[PDB]
Amino acid sequence: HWGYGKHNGPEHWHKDFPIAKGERQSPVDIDTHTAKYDPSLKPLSVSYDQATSLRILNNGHSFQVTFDDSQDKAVLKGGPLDGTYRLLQFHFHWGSLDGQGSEHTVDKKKYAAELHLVHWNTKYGDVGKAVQQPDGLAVLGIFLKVGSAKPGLQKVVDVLDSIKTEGKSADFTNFDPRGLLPESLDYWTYPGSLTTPPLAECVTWIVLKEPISVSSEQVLKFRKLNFNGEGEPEELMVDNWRPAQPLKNRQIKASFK
Ligand SMILES: CC(C)C(=O)Nc1nnc(S(N)(=O)=O)s1
Ligand SMILES: [Zn+2]
Repeated sequence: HWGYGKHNGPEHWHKDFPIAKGERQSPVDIDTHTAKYDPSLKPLSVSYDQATSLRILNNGHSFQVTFDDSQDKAVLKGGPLDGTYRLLQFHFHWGSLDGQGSEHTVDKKKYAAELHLVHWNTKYGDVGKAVQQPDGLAVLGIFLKVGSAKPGLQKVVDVLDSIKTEGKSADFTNFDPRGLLPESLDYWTYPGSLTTPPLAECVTWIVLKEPISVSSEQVLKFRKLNFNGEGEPEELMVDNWRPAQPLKNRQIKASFK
Protein backbone atom coordinates (compact mmCIF):
# COMPACT_ATOMS: atom_id res chain seq x y z
CA HIS A 1 0.00 0.00 0.00
CA TRP A 2 1.11 3.56 -0.61
CA GLY A 3 2.45 5.69 2.19
CA TYR A 4 5.20 8.15 2.98
CA GLY A 5 8.16 5.83 3.57
CA LYS A 6 11.26 5.18 1.52
CA HIS A 7 9.73 2.24 -0.36
CA ASN A 8 6.10 3.38 -0.76
CA GLY A 9 6.26 7.19 -0.60
CA PRO A 10 5.48 9.97 -3.07
CA GLU A 11 8.29 9.02 -5.45
CA HIS A 12 6.64 5.59 -5.90
CA TRP A 13 3.01 6.66 -6.26
CA HIS A 14 3.09 7.08 -10.06
CA LYS A 15 3.41 3.30 -10.49
CA ASP A 16 -0.10 2.71 -9.16
CA PHE A 17 -1.44 6.19 -10.01
CA PRO A 18 0.18 7.31 -13.27
CA ILE A 19 -1.60 10.68 -13.08
CA ALA A 20 1.06 11.48 -10.45
CA LYS A 21 3.09 12.80 -13.41
CA GLY A 22 0.11 14.67 -14.86
CA GLU A 23 -0.39 18.24 -15.99
CA ARG A 24 -2.18 19.64 -12.91
CA GLN A 25 -0.69 17.91 -9.87
CA SER A 26 -0.61 19.28 -6.32
CA PRO A 27 0.85 20.61 -4.17
CA VAL A 28 3.01 23.31 -5.79
CA ASP A 29 5.39 26.00 -4.65
CA ILE A 30 3.61 29.35 -4.61
CA ASP A 31 6.04 31.91 -5.97
CA THR A 32 4.50 35.06 -4.51
CA HIS A 33 6.23 37.39 -6.94
CA THR A 34 4.93 35.46 -9.99
CA ALA A 35 1.35 34.94 -8.77
CA LYS A 36 -0.77 37.56 -10.50
CA TYR A 37 -3.28 39.68 -8.64
CA ASP A 38 -6.63 39.03 -10.31
CA PRO A 39 -9.09 41.85 -9.49
CA SER A 40 -11.91 39.78 -11.01
CA LEU A 41 -11.58 37.25 -8.17
CA LYS A 42 -14.37 37.51 -5.63
CA PRO A 43 -14.01 37.27 -1.91
CA LEU A 44 -14.26 33.75 -0.55
CA SER A 45 -17.61 32.90 1.04
CA VAL A 46 -17.08 30.47 3.94
CA SER A 47 -20.46 29.59 5.49
CA TYR A 48 -19.70 27.17 8.33
CA ASP A 49 -22.36 28.30 10.85
CA GLN A 50 -24.46 25.12 10.42
CA ALA A 51 -21.60 22.61 10.14
CA THR A 52 -22.34 19.19 11.66
CA SER A 53 -19.19 17.26 12.50
CA LEU A 54 -19.67 13.52 12.86
CA ARG A 55 -16.51 11.53 13.56
CA ILE A 56 -12.74 11.75 13.81
CA LEU A 57 -10.73 8.97 12.18
CA ASN A 58 -7.12 7.79 11.77
CA ASN A 59 -6.95 6.49 8.21
CA GLY A 60 -3.27 5.50 8.20
CA HIS A 61 -2.20 8.62 6.28
CA SER A 62 -3.68 11.46 8.37
CA PHE A 63 -6.48 12.03 10.83
CA GLN A 64 -9.70 13.46 9.49
CA VAL A 65 -12.81 15.04 10.93
CA THR A 66 -15.87 14.20 8.85
CA PHE A 67 -19.02 16.26 8.42
CA ASP A 68 -22.59 15.61 7.38
CA ASP A 69 -22.56 16.52 3.68
CA SER A 70 -26.12 15.38 2.89
CA GLN A 71 -27.35 19.00 2.96
CA ASP A 72 -25.98 22.50 2.32
CA LYS A 73 -24.88 23.02 5.93
CA ALA A 74 -21.23 24.10 5.73
CA VAL A 75 -20.50 25.42 2.25
CA LEU A 76 -17.77 27.23 0.34
CA LYS A 77 -18.68 29.53 -2.53
CA GLY A 78 -17.41 32.62 -4.28
CA GLY A 79 -13.72 33.22 -4.75
CA PRO A 80 -12.72 31.44 -7.96
CA LEU A 81 -15.62 28.99 -7.65
CA ASP A 82 -18.79 28.64 -9.68
CA GLY A 83 -21.51 27.10 -7.58
CA THR A 84 -21.72 25.65 -4.11
CA TYR A 85 -19.25 23.25 -2.49
CA ARG A 86 -20.18 21.20 0.58
CA LEU A 87 -17.66 20.58 3.35
CA LEU A 88 -17.03 16.85 3.73
CA GLN A 89 -13.92 16.56 5.91
CA PHE A 90 -10.78 18.24 7.09
CA HIS A 91 -7.39 16.72 7.81
CA PHE A 92 -3.79 17.83 8.24
CA HIS A 93 -0.32 17.16 6.88
CA TRP A 94 2.62 17.74 9.23
CA GLY A 95 6.31 17.15 9.76
CA SER A 96 8.69 15.44 12.13
CA LEU A 97 10.13 18.91 12.92
CA ASP A 98 8.67 22.39 12.66
CA GLY A 99 10.61 23.24 9.50
CA GLN A 100 8.63 20.85 7.30
CA GLY A 101 5.14 19.46 7.07
CA SER A 102 3.21 21.66 4.71
CA GLU A 103 2.42 20.46 1.19
CA HIS A 104 2.24 23.81 -0.53
CA THR A 105 5.23 26.04 -0.01
CA VAL A 106 5.48 29.82 -0.27
CA ASP A 107 8.65 31.06 -1.96
CA LYS A 108 9.99 27.59 -1.05
CA LYS A 109 9.19 28.08 2.65
CA LYS A 110 7.70 25.01 4.33
CA TYR A 111 5.34 25.46 7.24
CA ALA A 112 5.06 23.04 10.17
CA ALA A 113 1.70 21.75 8.95
CA GLU A 114 -1.12 22.34 6.52
CA LEU A 115 -4.87 22.03 7.12
CA HIS A 116 -7.09 20.97 4.23
CA LEU A 117 -10.82 21.58 4.32
CA VAL A 118 -12.21 19.41 1.52
CA HIS A 119 -15.43 20.45 -0.24
CA TRP A 120 -17.27 19.00 -3.24
CA ASN A 121 -19.38 20.64 -5.94
CA THR A 122 -23.07 19.96 -5.31
CA LYS A 123 -23.81 19.93 -9.04
CA TYR A 124 -22.20 16.46 -9.13
CA GLY A 125 -24.38 15.06 -6.35
CA ASP A 126 -21.78 13.06 -4.43
CA VAL A 127 -18.05 13.26 -3.79
CA GLY A 128 -17.25 10.12 -5.79
CA LYS A 129 -18.76 11.68 -8.89
CA ALA A 130 -17.12 15.02 -8.09
CA VAL A 131 -13.65 13.45 -8.03
CA GLN A 132 -14.11 12.51 -11.70
CA GLN A 133 -14.65 16.16 -12.71
CA PRO A 134 -12.05 18.90 -13.28
CA ASP A 135 -14.06 21.27 -11.07
CA GLY A 136 -15.37 18.64 -8.68
CA LEU A 137 -13.62 19.61 -5.44
CA ALA A 138 -12.45 22.78 -3.73
CA VAL A 139 -9.82 22.36 -1.02
CA LEU A 140 -9.20 25.28 1.31
CA GLY A 141 -5.58 25.07 2.47
CA ILE A 142 -4.36 26.80 5.62
CA PHE A 143 -0.75 26.88 6.80
CA LEU A 144 0.18 26.23 10.42
CA LYS A 145 3.22 27.83 12.04
CA VAL A 146 4.39 27.10 15.57
CA GLY A 147 4.00 29.82 18.18
CA SER A 148 0.92 30.65 20.21
CA ALA A 149 -1.75 27.99 20.65
CA LYS A 150 -4.86 27.91 18.49
CA PRO A 151 -7.70 27.52 21.02
CA GLY A 152 -10.14 26.20 18.41
CA LEU A 153 -7.77 23.31 17.63
CA GLN A 154 -7.55 22.03 21.21
CA LYS A 155 -10.70 19.89 21.06
CA VAL A 156 -9.15 18.04 18.11
CA VAL A 157 -5.76 17.62 19.78
CA ASP A 158 -7.27 16.28 23.00
CA VAL A 159 -9.02 13.35 21.28
CA LEU A 160 -6.03 12.14 19.22
CA ASP A 161 -4.96 9.71 21.97
CA SER A 162 -8.17 7.77 21.25
CA ILE A 163 -7.35 7.30 17.54
CA LYS A 164 -3.63 6.54 17.77
CA THR A 165 -3.45 3.82 15.13
CA GLU A 166 -4.86 3.25 11.66
CA GLY A 167 -8.49 2.20 11.69
CA LYS A 168 -9.47 3.91 14.96
CA SER A 169 -12.34 6.44 15.04
CA ALA A 170 -14.40 8.32 17.61
CA ASP A 171 -17.53 10.41 17.90
CA PHE A 172 -16.60 14.01 17.22
CA THR A 173 -19.80 16.05 17.23
CA ASN A 174 -20.29 19.79 17.67
CA PHE A 175 -16.86 20.78 16.41
CA ASP A 176 -16.88 24.24 14.86
CA PRO A 177 -14.29 24.54 12.05
CA ARG A 178 -14.58 28.33 12.13
CA GLY A 179 -12.15 28.15 15.05
CA LEU A 180 -9.41 26.97 12.66
CA LEU A 181 -9.54 29.96 10.30
CA PRO A 182 -7.13 32.92 10.26
CA GLU A 183 -8.37 36.52 10.22
CA SER A 184 -7.81 37.14 6.52
CA LEU A 185 -9.38 35.24 3.65
CA ASP A 186 -6.80 36.56 1.17
CA TYR A 187 -5.84 33.61 -0.99
CA TRP A 188 -3.97 32.14 -3.91
CA THR A 189 -5.79 29.82 -6.30
CA TYR A 190 -4.80 27.40 -9.05
CA PRO A 191 -6.16 24.21 -10.68
CA GLY A 192 -4.68 21.08 -9.15
CA SER A 193 -5.18 17.62 -7.76
CA LEU A 194 -5.68 15.55 -4.67
CA THR A 195 -2.34 15.27 -2.91
CA THR A 196 -2.89 11.65 -1.87
CA PRO A 197 -3.81 8.71 -4.11
CA PRO A 198 -5.66 8.56 -6.37
CA LEU A 199 -4.18 12.03 -7.09
CA ALA A 200 -7.24 12.88 -9.21
CA GLU A 201 -7.06 16.19 -11.09
CA CYS A 202 -10.32 17.47 -9.69
CA VAL A 203 -9.42 20.28 -7.37
CA THR A 204 -9.65 24.02 -7.34
CA TRP A 205 -7.04 24.90 -4.73
CA ILE A 206 -7.65 27.91 -2.50
CA VAL A 207 -4.62 28.49 -0.27
CA LEU A 208 -4.89 31.19 2.38
CA LYS A 209 -2.01 33.64 2.67
CA GLU A 210 -2.33 34.07 6.44
CA PRO A 211 -1.17 31.07 8.49
CA ILE A 212 -2.66 30.14 11.80
CA SER A 213 -0.39 29.73 14.81
CA VAL A 214 -0.52 26.51 16.82
CA SER A 215 1.56 25.65 19.85
CA SER A 216 4.44 23.21 20.04
CA GLU A 217 2.31 21.10 22.40
CA GLN A 218 -0.52 20.95 19.85
CA VAL A 219 1.70 19.82 16.98
CA LEU A 220 3.59 17.40 19.22
CA LYS A 221 0.26 15.61 19.71
CA PHE A 222 -0.11 15.22 15.94
CA ARG A 223 3.31 13.55 15.95
CA LYS A 224 2.26 10.88 18.48
CA LEU A 225 -0.18 9.36 16.01
CA ASN A 226 0.86 6.17 14.23
CA PHE A 227 0.80 5.23 10.56
CA ASN A 228 0.54 1.57 11.63
CA GLY A 229 -2.42 -0.32 12.95
CA GLU A 230 -2.51 -1.56 16.52
CA GLY A 231 -0.24 -4.55 17.02
CA GLU A 232 2.09 -3.62 14.14
CA PRO A 233 5.55 -2.05 14.62
CA GLU A 234 5.03 1.53 15.76
CA GLU A 235 5.80 4.07 13.02
CA LEU A 236 5.07 7.65 14.02
CA MET A 237 2.65 9.43 11.69
CA VAL A 238 4.99 12.28 10.73
CA ASP A 239 6.06 13.71 7.38
CA ASN A 240 2.77 12.76 5.73
CA TRP A 241 3.21 15.45 3.08
CA ARG A 242 3.71 15.24 -0.66
CA PRO A 243 6.46 17.58 -1.95
CA ALA A 244 5.78 20.37 -4.41
CA GLN A 245 5.12 19.16 -7.97
CA PRO A 246 5.87 20.83 -11.32
CA LEU A 247 3.66 23.82 -12.03
CA LYS A 248 3.70 23.04 -15.80
CA ASN A 249 1.13 25.09 -17.78
CA ARG A 250 -0.55 26.78 -14.83
CA GLN A 251 -0.89 30.26 -13.39
CA ILE A 252 -1.39 30.92 -9.70
CA LYS A 253 -3.73 33.85 -9.11
CA ALA A 254 -3.80 36.05 -6.00
CA SER A 255 -6.97 37.57 -4.58
CA PHE A 256 -4.96 40.43 -3.08
CA LYS A 257 -2.32 42.99 -4.02
C1 LIG B 1 -13.35 12.14 0.43
C2 LIG B 1 -12.16 11.93 -0.48
C3 LIG B 1 -12.54 11.91 -1.96
C4 LIG B 1 -11.05 12.94 -0.27
O1 LIG B 1 -11.19 13.97 0.26
N1 LIG B 1 -9.79 12.56 -0.79
C5 LIG B 1 -8.70 13.44 -0.72
N2 LIG B 1 -7.54 12.97 -1.28
N3 LIG B 1 -6.48 14.08 -1.16
C6 LIG B 1 -7.11 15.14 -0.55
S1 LIG B 1 -6.11 16.58 -0.27
N4 LIG B 1 -4.78 16.10 0.65
O2 LIG B 1 -5.71 17.09 -1.57
O3 LIG B 1 -6.99 17.54 0.42
S2 LIG B 1 -8.61 14.92 -0.17
ZN1 LIG C 1 -4.61 17.00 2.35
